[PDB]
Parts: sequence; C-alpha cells; structure tokens
Amino acid sequence: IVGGYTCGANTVPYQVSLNSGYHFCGGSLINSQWVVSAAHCYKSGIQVRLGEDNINVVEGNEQFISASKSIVHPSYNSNTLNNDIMLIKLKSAASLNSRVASISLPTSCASAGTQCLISGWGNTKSSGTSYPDVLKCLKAPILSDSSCKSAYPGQITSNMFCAGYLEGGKDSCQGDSGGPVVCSGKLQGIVSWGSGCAQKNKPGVYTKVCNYVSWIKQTIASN
Ligand SMILES: N=C(N)c1ccc(/C=N/NC(=O)c2cccnc2)cc1
Ligand SMILES: [Ca+2]
Repeated sequence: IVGGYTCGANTVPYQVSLNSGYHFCGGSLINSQWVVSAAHCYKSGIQVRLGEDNINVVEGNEQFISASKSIVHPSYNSNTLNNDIMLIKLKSAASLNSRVASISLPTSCASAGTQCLISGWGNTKSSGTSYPDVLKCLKAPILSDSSCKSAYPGQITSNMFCAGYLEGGKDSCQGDSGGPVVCSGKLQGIVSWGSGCAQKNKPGVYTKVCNYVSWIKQTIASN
C-alpha cells in the first residue's frame, strides 16, 4: 500500500497473509474454513496466516493453518487477468474471535463513489521498494467504469473495477495482491493489477467480487 496508513494491530480481522516460507499475497477470510484471494496468487504449499499484524514477529493472536485445497476460477485467464479469483480451503477451521473474523460477501455490486478500505503488506513506495512489517490500510473510492476504461484502454472487463485516485500517490502495490477491498462491511474487491503503483492516471484494478458470489457459494457448498 502506497500513501496509506498503519491500520493498527488486528483492526482488519478478515485480512490474511498467504505464506510459502515468506508472505507473498493477501487474502480475505469469508468463513471459518475458506479464504478468497486472487488467482494470480495460486501456488502449492500455501500456509494461511490469520490474526497477523507484524508478519515478522509472533505477537500472540496468530493462527497458522495449512491449505488443504485451492480452486482457481474455472475461467481465469492469466494473460488478461480476467476472472482473477481463487478459493483456498483451510485444513482445519479457524477459531473465530474479535481479531480473526470473516468478512461478508456482497448481495449487490457497489457503485462508483463508494468508499472502501484496501489493506495489505505490499510495497509502500511508488518509485523504490520498501516492504512494511505491519498491516497498511488505504481508504479509497470506487471509480466510474468509464474512467477505469479510459485509464486502461482495451483491458477492463465486466469482472474488474478501478479504485483509488487518478492524481496518483495512493494505491495498492506489489505484495498486496489477493487482499481485500471492503466497502460498507462487504468484500467488493480483490487486489488484482495495475501499471506500477500510485502513478498518475493509473489507479488500482480489482476483481469485481459481486460477480462471483454464486460461484463462491456453490463451490463452498460442495467442497
Ligand atoms: N494497484 C496497483 N497499482 C497494483 C496492484 C497489484 C500489482 C501486482 N504486482 N505484482 C508484481 O508486480 C509482480 C509480482 C510477481 C512477480 N513480478 C511482479 C501491481 C499494481
Ligand atoms: Ca505476527
């Protein structure tokens, strides 16, 4: 997250870190056994780390649980990033409490202008490189589909939305991938892609979660 703020320990209780010997992606806990992330975050040997603030220090509220299975969206295209969504099942159910909690799925799509909270442990610099240890947060508006498409001609599908600031300076970045965009207590987005980070006229692009609620629910119901 570039141009954001320190969230505060466990203030984003649905935020997960995906770990394969090191943090590599974010995700969102959606019930005691399932995490939603980006398909471009797919890999084998994932350990899901819940209750994290400092990802380099054991602070007392962590739950580390190995993934038992991952399900990349049936229609994920890694070239275009269309359908950039994946489900991860935990080997054991997380113990839910105030600091480790699920986030609600949307029942309708969010509109341009809705204010959202984007979070992660990604790069904090738009030019250089600096990775934070503690969770970073950004409040950002959803942008209109027309402005999103104008920013990225030929690249925005009906399964994507832009959020952020056309002036630049405030954005998600590398390492935030797969993490949440939460608007009025609903998971509306997943950190998906962009052109660099926090660049003028290049806002973050997010997977449009409301399009996938049917698939998420039925997938969970049979797995
Ligand atoms: N919101 C943005 N502007 C944004 C969000 C996410 C990303 C994703 N970055 N990932 C990478 O660069 C990467 C990851 C693995 C290997 N080589 C490069 C970019 C911009
Ligand atoms: Ca920790």
